[PDB]
Amino acid sequence: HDIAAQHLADGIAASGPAPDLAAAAAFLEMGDRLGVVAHLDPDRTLETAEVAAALDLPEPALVRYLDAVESAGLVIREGEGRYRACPDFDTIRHQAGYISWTMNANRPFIENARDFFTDWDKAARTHVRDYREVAVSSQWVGSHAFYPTALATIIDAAPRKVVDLGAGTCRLLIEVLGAVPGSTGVGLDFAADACRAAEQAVAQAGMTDRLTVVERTIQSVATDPGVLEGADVIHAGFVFHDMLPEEEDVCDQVLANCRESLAPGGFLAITDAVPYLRNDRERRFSAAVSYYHGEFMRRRLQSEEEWVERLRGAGFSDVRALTLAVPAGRLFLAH
Amino acid sequence: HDIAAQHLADGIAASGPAPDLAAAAAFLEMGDRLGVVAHLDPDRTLETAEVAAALDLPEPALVRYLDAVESAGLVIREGEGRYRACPDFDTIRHQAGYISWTMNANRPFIENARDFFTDWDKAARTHVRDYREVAVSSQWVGSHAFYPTALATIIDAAPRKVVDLGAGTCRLLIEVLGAVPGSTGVGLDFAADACRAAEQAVAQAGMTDRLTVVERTIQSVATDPGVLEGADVIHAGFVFHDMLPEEEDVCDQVLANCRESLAPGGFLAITDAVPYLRNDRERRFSAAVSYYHGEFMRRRLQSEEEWVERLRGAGFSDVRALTLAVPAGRLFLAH
Ligand SMILES: Nc1ncnc2c1ncn2[C@@H]1O[C@H](CSCC[C@H](N)C(=O)O)[C@@H](O)[C@H]1O
Ligand SMILES: Nc1ncnc2c1ncn2[C@@H]1O[C@H](CSCC[C@H](N)C(=O)O)[C@@H](O)[C@H]1O
Ligand SMILES: O=C(O)C(=O)CCc1ccccc1
Ligand SMILES: O=C(O)C(=O)CCc1ccccc1
Ligand SMILES: [Zn+2]
Ligand SMILES: [Zn+2]
Repeated sequence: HDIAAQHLADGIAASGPAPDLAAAAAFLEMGDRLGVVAHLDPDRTLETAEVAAALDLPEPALVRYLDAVESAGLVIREGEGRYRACPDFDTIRHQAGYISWTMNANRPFIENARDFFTDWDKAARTHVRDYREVAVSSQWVGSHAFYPTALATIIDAAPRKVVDLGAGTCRLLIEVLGAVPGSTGVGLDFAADACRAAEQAVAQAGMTDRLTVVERTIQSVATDPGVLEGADVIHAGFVFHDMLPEEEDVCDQVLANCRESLAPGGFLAITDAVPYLRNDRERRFSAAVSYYHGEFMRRRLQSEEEWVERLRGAGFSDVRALTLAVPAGRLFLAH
Repeated sequence: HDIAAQHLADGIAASGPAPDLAAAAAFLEMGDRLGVVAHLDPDRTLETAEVAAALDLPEPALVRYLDAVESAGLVIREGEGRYRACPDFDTIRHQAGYISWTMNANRPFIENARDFFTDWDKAARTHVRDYREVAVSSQWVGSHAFYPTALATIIDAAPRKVVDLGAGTCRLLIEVLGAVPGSTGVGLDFAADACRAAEQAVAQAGMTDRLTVVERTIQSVATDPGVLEGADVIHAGFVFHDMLPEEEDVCDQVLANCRESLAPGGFLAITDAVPYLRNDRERRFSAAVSYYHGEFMRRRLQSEEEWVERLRGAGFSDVRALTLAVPAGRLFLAH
């Protein structure tokens, strides 16, 4: 009875916040694949009758899920068939983003590393990531750890036209357009799955007519820059690396094109990841992002120095790097 | 520059320990599937030359993985081709256990919930869990959150024979046998994949000749109790529920058989999960364990009361329940 109590206290300390985070991540990924999570908000209610119908789910099954999440403490039952997210839901979801990204989006790397180590080319085409999961997990991380700084920079200098390259689910644009009343946005992304997710999200935010989703590669922009011109700000979050080190020249043409297409006041903003940081706070997640990129995707992440170097030798001036909350995340501003 | 710093501090607080945990879980699951993690220990070294050969991996690929984990802060490079785990590695691995269990072992439930909601029978046979992942993730959680109390109870009363039903990777037995010099163990488990993992682990701990792994169902024990008799302690961790509510009678025969086969001093110890706790600490992970069991596996988790009730109406006396560190985990001792 003594040592049971001691084993209890010691175990609770060892486990720390991991039980809570493991449970939230699983409930939220499952609910997001169902389409339920888009209906969860601490300030709005989810009416099961309508949502079950909208999502084409048996209402009873939705109720059993929601009751499970209610037991977990992630939602509150407001009345019969009405639920709302717990007050700290957005932070819970943000943290789940990291877990979803490493454990869900990048699962093919985790499961099939042996293949990647022995025959990379065969592995790379056999074990492919689900870009809907890449884009969503990225959005959950972004909400609190990389969107806010870029949002605030974009909001000042009050743009009329914003282009986001490799936009994923288009959350940053939805946010920009929400904050500056007379703005248009174009979100560009190579993945059908991301684009479908985005169009849905954009519609859900009532901006379908203000914010266009165009399914194209960023490479496209080098030869067909007929999407940039008019833009006060061009943004690119975690995409530029997708053409390094293999398409260096294309990258430099996209950069040259960006410089041109800009209104005379505006800027390019690049959110991207720098490789293998050593500082205590950033190092562990930095290493995961770097290893997935380096080893599995064979994309080159550049250092701060290299990025600054490149934006200059692309004809941008006043280029600086800002530290983001997401480990090894950096914001580059090039005017 | 002001608001970048403010967005930084706010983002770091929002993210909390999630970046670190997400990265550790992914590195460790990946490394455990490779067979590397069994070689990681804060007190021993991993010699890449031998391990790469033992694991049938290109040594250079192992080195690149280990260097990534070193950058992450999870291993320390001792010299060329020598590495050891960071000092707090066991706690890191324990926490990764929770993430692995919810996000890896139970992945088929996360990805295919829609199917489970619409046609359960078809879903249950189409989307099946990898029991090697179930057993390993369970072991990582157990290390600090459910093995210690059962270990300490077993170690007292110094047994000669211990049987563990649904033993997974047999860590509890390996630990019991390690602490009481003249003990034999039998670990029983229905999953080939778990048994293979176990035999390997048992061999790695030099107990192959002391600890037998028998691939059988727990149901087996109802009709063929020729595995129990002689036992000072019978243990069963997170298996009993696998015959409820459908094989109630079989469960009661296994229980009756257990009562008989015991030496006159010994006891049955059951580690198992109670459903949907409400207390703040346990509720969130409790709900995940309960929802996976209830909804996806259709196994009945019993409350403390029900379990105590059952162990009595099986002819055990002096039955009590102890709180474990793993949320909604309970240890039942029946003599
Ligand atoms: N060559 C390419 N051209 C355009 N988009 C690309 C690309 N390679 C990858 N992408 C997209 O880039 C995104 C990377 S992650 C999502 C990033 C998003 N801007 C955000 O910050 O939340 C994915 O949506 C992926 O589909
Ligand atoms: N009907 C059954 N008979 C025997 N073992 C079973 C079973 N159903 C599931 N199992 C096994 O029970 C285990 C549940 S999880 C692992 C539990 C292990 N005792 C531990 O505490 O770490 C798995 O190894 C699974 O393969
Ligand atoms: O997945 C990719 O391809 C990326 O570029 C990852 C983008 C990212 C970076 C940090 C946290 C979450 C998401
Ligand atoms: O996966 C199963 O079937 C189980 O019974 C899970 C056993 C378990 C319980 C709590 C944490 C980790 C593992
Ligand atoms: Zn990337
Ligand atoms: Zn179970």
